[PDB]
Amino acid sequence: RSFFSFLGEAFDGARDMWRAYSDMREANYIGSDKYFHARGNYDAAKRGPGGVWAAEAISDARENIQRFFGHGAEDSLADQAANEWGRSGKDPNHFRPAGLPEKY
Amino acid sequence: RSFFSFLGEAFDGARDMWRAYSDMREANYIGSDKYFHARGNYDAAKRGPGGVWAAEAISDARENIQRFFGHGAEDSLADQAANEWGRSGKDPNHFRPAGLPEKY
Amino acid sequence: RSFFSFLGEAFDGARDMWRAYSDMREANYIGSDKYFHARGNYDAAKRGPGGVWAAEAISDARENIQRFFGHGAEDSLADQAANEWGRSGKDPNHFRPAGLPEKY
Amino acid sequence: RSFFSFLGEAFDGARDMWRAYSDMREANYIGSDKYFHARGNYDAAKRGPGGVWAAEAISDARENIQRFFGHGAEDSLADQAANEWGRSGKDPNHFRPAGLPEKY
Amino acid sequence: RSFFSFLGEAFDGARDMWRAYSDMREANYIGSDKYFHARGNYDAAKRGPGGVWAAEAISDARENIQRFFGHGAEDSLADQAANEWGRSGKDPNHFRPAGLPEKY
Amino acid sequence: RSFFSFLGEAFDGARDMWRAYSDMREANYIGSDKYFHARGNYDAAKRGPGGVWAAEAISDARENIQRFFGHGAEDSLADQAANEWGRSGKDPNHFRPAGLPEKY
Repeated sequence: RSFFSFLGEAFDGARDMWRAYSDMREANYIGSDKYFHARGNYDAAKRGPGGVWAAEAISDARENIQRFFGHGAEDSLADQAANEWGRSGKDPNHFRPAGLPEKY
Repeated sequence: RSFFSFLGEAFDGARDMWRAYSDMREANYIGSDKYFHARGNYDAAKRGPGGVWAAEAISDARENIQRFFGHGAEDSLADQAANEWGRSGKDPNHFRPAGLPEKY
Repeated sequence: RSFFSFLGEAFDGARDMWRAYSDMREANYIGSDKYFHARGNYDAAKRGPGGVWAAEAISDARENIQRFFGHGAEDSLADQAANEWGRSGKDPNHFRPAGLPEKY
Repeated sequence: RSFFSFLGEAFDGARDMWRAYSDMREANYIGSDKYFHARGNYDAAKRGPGGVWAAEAISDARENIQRFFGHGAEDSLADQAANEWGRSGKDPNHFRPAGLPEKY
Repeated sequence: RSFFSFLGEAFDGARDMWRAYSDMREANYIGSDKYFHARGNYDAAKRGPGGVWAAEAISDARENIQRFFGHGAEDSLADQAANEWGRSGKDPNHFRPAGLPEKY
Repeated sequence: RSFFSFLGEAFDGARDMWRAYSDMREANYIGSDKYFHARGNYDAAKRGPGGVWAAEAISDARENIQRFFGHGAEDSLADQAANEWGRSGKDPNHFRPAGLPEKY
């Protein structure tokens, strides 16, 4: 039964990762990147082990795709630290920009 | 226009990775793991950059999921080397088991 | 980065279009067609350019499928005007039936 | 038009069935199985005929997959009765565990 | 590891079931229904246990959807026997119509 | 029953449209655009009415997405004529470049 739960946690983790980027686009707040990268990872990790796995799979692929197209080396490191913070169960609101609406 | 090719190459790379594991199940040949972990990576990489990205995203996730459930540390390293060989465009038949049918 | 945002806006636009028809079925209000056709298009357009594109792709296909099966010519024109109203950022509540619940 | 509505009801029924198991994992309440099996089926059936069809397709497949892996015969019968109760429009809260949060 | 094979066998079984109906539409041979309802079940079952499960899940849903729309009771029984024959690994060409092309 | 064939023809038409662009990337032949924009439309239309509908839905969306990103007005017209030729069941090899391999 644990395998089927792990997969459900993974798809749910995938949806929470998607929700973070969907919200990032909606907010349109400059310098919110770190907050949503931590939140999607935090939410996915909260689903369980499948969520942790899905968040890491999605974060690594995103980082690699941006790298290929022209995303700066130092800029990728900041994205990497924000993902790890959330995934480790630490508070995403740590990277929260001051004027971001309560919904996010 | 290079962005859509990249995505098409990625989905195609994803299908070639799927095809490798689908074939691995069909063959039912003991030792295969490596050859196939490397055929899928070779075929996906051949699609273009999107295929390389998709093969790596899929290989890393597979390795991590196997690790969580109970796959041995040394056993994962062999799977890792096999994936890299194929993805780098080197010949997969290098890891080919002697009694494997021509179709694979 | 704009291409990846355009695709996210498109999938989100696709979900908002789906949500409009899902809600239309739930409400079961006679003569609500115009309201939900405008709302799904309005919501999708609000996501951004990807949403505008997805709303138009979905609206054109829906109109063409109904035409093939037996939907009246004049009946299609009313569906067409309602989609355009919403997509152009104009208020969907313009086509709102008087006894429709607040949730919709 | 009824066929397209039946399919929309089915996908929506599929989502309500998924939502029940996603919620079951979130709650982590022991002996909640019956409640969520009835709720997902009740919610899906409420969508319409497509929802009834999708709930039954999903419930039968779930029951068969668990049977193959090692789920007890008597244990499957309890899962079967809970699915039927909900699908028939009877109150899921009938199987509600006393300390389960209001959201579920 | 038997869990992932089961899922891969299921998706592959799902594709073989799809392929049977896709081919049924292509052939446009009157009487086919049975042979094809049984070729798809045979191919899916050949994938392994996941394929058997997927063929049965797909066959039961198809039978139920056809029943709701207006498919005759006696007509459903013939479809039921044809599915079982294939799924049990028996030769599908048993129900083969005389003038059906070699590709099918 | 004509409704399910229509949907199956549509998904199959969608796959044939995908196959055309997947092949276009593989070939890497300069000028192809048209032949392929017309092979996919021909193959999809051959599936039946669902295929015709899916080819048109896909062709219109592709044309609109290309327009938004920076595709020239005159360049879009050539893509439009090529799609119509194929979809109308006329021979795609009409736009075939002289040095294109036999597989395509």
